[PDB]
Amino acid sequence: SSGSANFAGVEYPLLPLDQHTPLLFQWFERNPSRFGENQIPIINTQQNPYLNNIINAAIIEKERTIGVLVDGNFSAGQKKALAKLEKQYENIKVIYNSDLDYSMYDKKLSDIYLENIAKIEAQPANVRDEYLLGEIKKSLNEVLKNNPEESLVSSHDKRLGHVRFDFYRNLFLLKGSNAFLEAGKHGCHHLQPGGGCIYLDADMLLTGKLGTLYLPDGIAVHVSRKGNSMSLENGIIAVNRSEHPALKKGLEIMHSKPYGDPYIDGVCGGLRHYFNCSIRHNYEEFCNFIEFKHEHIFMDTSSLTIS
Repeated sequence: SSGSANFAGVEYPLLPLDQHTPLLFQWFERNPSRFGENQIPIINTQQNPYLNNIINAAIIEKERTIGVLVDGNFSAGQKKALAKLEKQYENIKVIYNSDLDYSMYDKKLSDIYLENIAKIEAQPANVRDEYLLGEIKKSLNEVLKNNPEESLVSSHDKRLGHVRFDFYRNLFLLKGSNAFLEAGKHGCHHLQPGGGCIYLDADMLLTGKLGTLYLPDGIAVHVSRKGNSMSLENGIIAVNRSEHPALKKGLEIMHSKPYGDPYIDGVCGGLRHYFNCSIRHNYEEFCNFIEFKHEHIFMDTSSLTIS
């Protein structure tokens, strides 16, 4: 009726993401002291003009709510600078990650390990992952000895680098438009409960309005191409509704896999299971089917050099 896309002998209707589906940027700062005590604690050099890229997207998309999910040990003056950024740009909403309740998506590590110890033991010995079974029992022992209430959220709260960003990115997108309402952001134009969200990496420059997008079952992700290879990525994630069952599938993998990675399993694994991009299927065909394509999204150029 409004479009249709085919992958692995299954039809997926192209579902619309209206022009008021909010945009999401994410800045988790590990050293806020590198910025001045009265500066917006987002990197903004000429190598990484991330704050400028976020503003330019907010300037282009006037009517659309622009979300910025932040985290870190910011000084009081840095939070006022962020508070003033929300004042200069009416559509910019700064959401602190600590203000959101993710407990409904959480699971105890001891629960995951026990399930897998039972699951692997039921497999005959000639097929059991013997190395993994010992590792899980080892992981369970350390949880019971050091932090028996450790959960996916608490364990990921302690990690460093991208794995903790990627973790909360998937969870925010499951909240979707509700996250802005939960965070108490007033006046978000046409923001509806149950609505979707469009995450964009901060090193990408939006040069024109996205308009209305039409994505298979209302989801699409970035597909990066390096050399002669392509790969599913989380640099762009667009969903047309909250709790999108594909992202929910990625979380379900996190709840059943012993050492689930928020990127490999929460995004790539969830997408491949959801659309049946099996090991025997054409990964290249899936990439073209699921790829977020838009003329007005521009890749970072500062990356580049001779060759």
